[PDB]
Amino acid sequence: CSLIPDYQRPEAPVAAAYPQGQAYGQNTGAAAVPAADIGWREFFRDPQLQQLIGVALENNRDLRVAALNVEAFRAQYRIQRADLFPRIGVDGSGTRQRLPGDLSTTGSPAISSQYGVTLGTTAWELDLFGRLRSLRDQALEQYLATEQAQRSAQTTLVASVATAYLTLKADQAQLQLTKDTLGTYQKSFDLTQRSYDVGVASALDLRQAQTAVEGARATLAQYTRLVAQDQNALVLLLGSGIPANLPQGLGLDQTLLTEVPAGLPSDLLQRRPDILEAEHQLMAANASIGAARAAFFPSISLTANAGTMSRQLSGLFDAGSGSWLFQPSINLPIFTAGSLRASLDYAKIQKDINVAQYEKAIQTAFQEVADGLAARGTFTEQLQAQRDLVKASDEYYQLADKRYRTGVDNYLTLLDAQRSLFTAQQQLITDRLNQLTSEVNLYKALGGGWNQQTV
Amino acid sequence: CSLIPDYQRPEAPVAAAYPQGQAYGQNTGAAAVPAADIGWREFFRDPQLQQLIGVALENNRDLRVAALNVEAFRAQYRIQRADLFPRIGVDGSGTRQRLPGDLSTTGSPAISSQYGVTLGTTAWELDLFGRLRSLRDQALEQYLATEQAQRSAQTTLVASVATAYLTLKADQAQLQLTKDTLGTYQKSFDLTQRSYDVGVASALDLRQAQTAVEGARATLAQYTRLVAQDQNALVLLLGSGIPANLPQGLGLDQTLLTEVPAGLPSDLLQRRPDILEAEHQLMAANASIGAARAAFFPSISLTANAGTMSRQLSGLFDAGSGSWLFQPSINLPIFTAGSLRASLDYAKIQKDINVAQYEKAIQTAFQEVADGLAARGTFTEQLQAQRDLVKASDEYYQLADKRYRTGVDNYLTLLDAQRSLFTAQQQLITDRLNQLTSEVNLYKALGGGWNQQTV
Amino acid sequence: CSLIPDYQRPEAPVAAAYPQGQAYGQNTGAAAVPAADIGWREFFRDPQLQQLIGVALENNRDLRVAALNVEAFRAQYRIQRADLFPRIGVDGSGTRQRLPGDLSTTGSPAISSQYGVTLGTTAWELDLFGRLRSLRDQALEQYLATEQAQRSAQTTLVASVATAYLTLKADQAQLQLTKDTLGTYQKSFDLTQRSYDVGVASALDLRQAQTAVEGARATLAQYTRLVAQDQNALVLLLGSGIPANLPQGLGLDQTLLTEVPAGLPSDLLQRRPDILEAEHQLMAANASIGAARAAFFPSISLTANAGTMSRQLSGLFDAGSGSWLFQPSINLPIFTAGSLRASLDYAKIQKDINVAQYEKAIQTAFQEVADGLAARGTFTEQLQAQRDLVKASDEYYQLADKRYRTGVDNYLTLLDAQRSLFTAQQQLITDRLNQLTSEVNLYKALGGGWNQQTV
Repeated sequence: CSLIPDYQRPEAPVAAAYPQGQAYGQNTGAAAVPAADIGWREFFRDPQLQQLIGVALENNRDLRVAALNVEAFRAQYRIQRADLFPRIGVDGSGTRQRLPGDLSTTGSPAISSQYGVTLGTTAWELDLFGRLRSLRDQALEQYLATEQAQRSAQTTLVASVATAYLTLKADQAQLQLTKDTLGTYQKSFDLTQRSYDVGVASALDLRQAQTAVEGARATLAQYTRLVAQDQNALVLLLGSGIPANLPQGLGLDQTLLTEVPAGLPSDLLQRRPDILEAEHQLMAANASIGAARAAFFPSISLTANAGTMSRQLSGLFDAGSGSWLFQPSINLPIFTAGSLRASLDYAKIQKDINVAQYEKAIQTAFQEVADGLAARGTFTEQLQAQRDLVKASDEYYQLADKRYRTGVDNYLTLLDAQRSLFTAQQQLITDRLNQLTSEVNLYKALGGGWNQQTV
Repeated sequence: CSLIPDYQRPEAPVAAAYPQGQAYGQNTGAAAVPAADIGWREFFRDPQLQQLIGVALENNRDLRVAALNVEAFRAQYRIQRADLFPRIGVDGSGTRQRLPGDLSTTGSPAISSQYGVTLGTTAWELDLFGRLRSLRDQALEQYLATEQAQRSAQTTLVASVATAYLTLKADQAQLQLTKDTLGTYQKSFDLTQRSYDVGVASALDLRQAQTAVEGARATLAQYTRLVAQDQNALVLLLGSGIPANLPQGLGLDQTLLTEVPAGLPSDLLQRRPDILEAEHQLMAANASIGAARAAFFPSISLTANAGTMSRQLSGLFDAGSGSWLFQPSINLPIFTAGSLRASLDYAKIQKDINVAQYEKAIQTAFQEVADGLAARGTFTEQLQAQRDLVKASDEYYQLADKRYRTGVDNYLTLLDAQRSLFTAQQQLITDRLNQLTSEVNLYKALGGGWNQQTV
Repeated sequence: CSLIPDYQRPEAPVAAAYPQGQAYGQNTGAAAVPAADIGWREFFRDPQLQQLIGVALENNRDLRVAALNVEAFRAQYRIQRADLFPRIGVDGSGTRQRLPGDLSTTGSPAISSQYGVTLGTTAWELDLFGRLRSLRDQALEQYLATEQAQRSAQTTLVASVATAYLTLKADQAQLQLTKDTLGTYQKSFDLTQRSYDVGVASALDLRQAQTAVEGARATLAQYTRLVAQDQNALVLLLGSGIPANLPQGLGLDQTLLTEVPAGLPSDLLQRRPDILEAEHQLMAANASIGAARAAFFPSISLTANAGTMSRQLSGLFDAGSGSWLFQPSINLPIFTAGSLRASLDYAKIQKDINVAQYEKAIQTAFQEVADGLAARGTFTEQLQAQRDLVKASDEYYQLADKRYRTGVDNYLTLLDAQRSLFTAQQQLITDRLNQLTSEVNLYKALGGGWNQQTV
């Protein structure tokens, strides 16, 4: 008979819907195609990024640690299930003891020798009241939790390598713009050096033009540092090196990522891997309270073995020398000092700390999906205002170019308009990077990318 | 007899007082009332913040994990001291053993059937040389360590909810100031648009106005994202949601928190939770070294049982047959080839490990008090300076408004004055936030967020 | 007869050499002297750092926790080694079994009595199959992992105290520069106050100069608290206080850190501490696989002791009551419930988990040293441009001073020049602190400071 108590899923401390406000959008209350049913291959529309996901799925090491830990706790489940069945094993035995004058059968102090080679089982208990079955349920549900933690490790891997490639892709263009700013500053210094060599400009404007080009060289070396360190932070996450068969990836000024419907706060509890990892931890916990409840009842321990036993070693086997042994045994405690009740209360509040950690996990998941929704609501006008800034500075630069080309104003104010346009382009790229980074983090927060394609 | 070592605390590696230089004002010497017994109701003078902390102490989840691990180690202590008392309980033994005729005293190979229920104890050990009571002392003192760890979890949770609420308030004030700057740039852009339509301002000034207003719209969208970010962080630190029954909270410029005395560096040794849990873990190691010392000495064991063992299938409770077994056992390990000596060495250097972790914890506590005392010593001479900057820019705007309403300068210079005044007020509130979060961290470092009221 | 499989270390997932491009430097061949054998007293060329880092290694406490954990696992190795040898001891006894009348040999209920002390071993198992030797190898190789985990802790402590001392010097230098800018701003303010009383300047330029002065006072205070905060970080990281007999340390203008040959990625597999730590964890699991495989085979347990037995305690010291006992009780399993194969492939995939840990640790080490190589190849051409900026601004200030002394521009343009020069010097101090912390992290990533001088 079993003794595991029943289970109801606890009411999460999440509210009814996602939070509303000036930052957020409007909720679509449908769950037709959720996020975890959308694979990463349809979500990411950059093919070299897709093969970087495909090579980081196979040549990583943290995902390998997780995918080996799931079969490690599968083996732990196999040994905790194997404790249920008996231990049929051949065990030899013998004795050569002297007995004194009072313990011997003869009366004179002499020795006696008895040897035994049998087959059977020692120190095994019959599971009649559900204890090792409860340990088996605890190990099974630890195995299920470890599988879901492997899924969580793959989601937090694919989000990290996606945002690492997005940071590297943005910083390539950052270096490309910083080289053009260095070119504009260098040509401004060349014009001020020509104006100093003839006599129009003094040395003060020459120094003030020189300090700007050394500032441009300093920040150029800074962005080369940051590009190289982000290449190293990417080649850590891939495990293997960057491949040489890269297809032509898309530009950063396009739609790299598709939109995902957020859904309801009750859509997390069925498909988010970390919170139902915590739910299977709670499953192991109430299997453990089912184990601790079975410590009160008696445990039928049966130690049976059948073989041969003889005094003489000259005869290995004989028809008479064959023997068996049965030995039934029951044991229930009567009056302890409370160690059974202390273990029962210990397992009960292990279940209680695991339900506390479960609802803490759903609170953290709801917090990260909530500020992911806030970023989805705000970047769609932040980046649009930044594009209007870019169009305004681009019209300013082309208007300054078409008033330079006639001949009204000199080339130095044209370089000033050009470096202002380049600063605006750098701000546009470092804001599009934050939009794509938080969208990848929202995709990880909803249900993550586990499967390859949709279902 | 018990043989745990006679204990004295290690001396605290600190200075005799807090450091004094240009940054630190002056230490206060002996505190009359210490920093620990100032509850969070007579310390946080904001009533809305007091209700927020009152929700966070009853709805957040890490506090529940710690405040149920305290009963987990209650149950661990109870089972560890219940191991000492005898485990009396009925058991029914038995042999159904075929026994060969050469082993038989009768002569023919026959069986023997002796089985019967019997009440008593199996392998009960007495700690008369003091190992089990030392393990009891170890379990009790690491239970007290987990008690102090629960107090540390509470006094970190109060500080975290306070810092989240203060960052949320400062971000709402920054949202209001940047919304005012966006309003002033729209009030500049429509004037520049009319000056472009009538023909005075060229299109370059119009593109500069578009540059300014789209930069301010991007900054407004960034801050209205970040308000929702830290609001969801406050939702996580509460556990529950924000209640709708709140009073009117205090502002930033008003006195939000009260004064707390620092004291000696010898108050952290008594009234700080992590130092006390390191101390009680050192206590538990000082009991484990006593267990390893008592492992040398003899450990006697008494096992006895009373019942019936009549040799019949149908005869169990028959008058005139009562089993009365009473077997003691002594033991003394003479030669162990360096196992028990290695166990005593291991327990002694575990005690040394806990001494090292105790002094590491007290130095981390000393440093996180000392940097907060440095911030309280010199942030006044920054806040007064930034307040004088805000006052100087305010009277600068008042003189620019006098020049405008007289009629000397146009409206755009008044908008530049409002730009400078809004930048000054934004710098003032982002410094007041740093002050308040640093002295909240100072109050957490002195260890006073535990109790509800004062003493 | 041991069953541990013979090992060869896994091939490195790193590439053939360090990566090269435009940011990286062109690497040399192999190392004449390796990076871990570079003189630790010869690497840091400051007097003060070299005298303070001995106090750092002698009085910091995570290093002491590691250097006591190495003795802890030495004692655990001695326990696991002494478990192989027998454990002989006085196995005392004594039985008083009031047996019923049907089981006693006389036919009447009587008292059965045995007594006596007995010297010898009990339940000791012969380790001729490689089980306890494999557990001894597991303990020995975890000891050898922790012995260089202590070296890794010493490495990161040396790197952390070097970065803390360098950021202390950099914050004191930029504190001095901020104090000089506060002096120049105060001179600008009282010149504008002198030019305000007689009526040359209105009450707008005076307010602008006043806002500049209070901005300087706020900046001076927020650098004073930063100096007092990282000095407290350094006095945490030393453990003891800063000593008073400090020799004069040479500043950031001269050289501080010698050149270190990086070498090859094959050189990193023999001298970096945590790589060999993961290799010894791998070998510990590769001994645990032999420990799991050695349970298929028949274990050879033995029980042997020799004592004197009698009916009463008066017949203990009796010539003719001596006896012995000799029980070779072997055992061998023939039917398990898959537990043996589960333990076998469980230890096999634990070996594969530690393989994945090892070739993840090499990837993290290669990422750290590749970041160091990028910084070493780029900070030279960053700071050459930055010192050209400082030289250009300095001779700009010299031209402005030789413009001022003849009396054609004000003192306020001289203060503009001093503003430019001091901002240039402050940016130079920050970039050189970046170079020094990146090169200290390179020295931590290659081989660390463990050898006290050049080996």
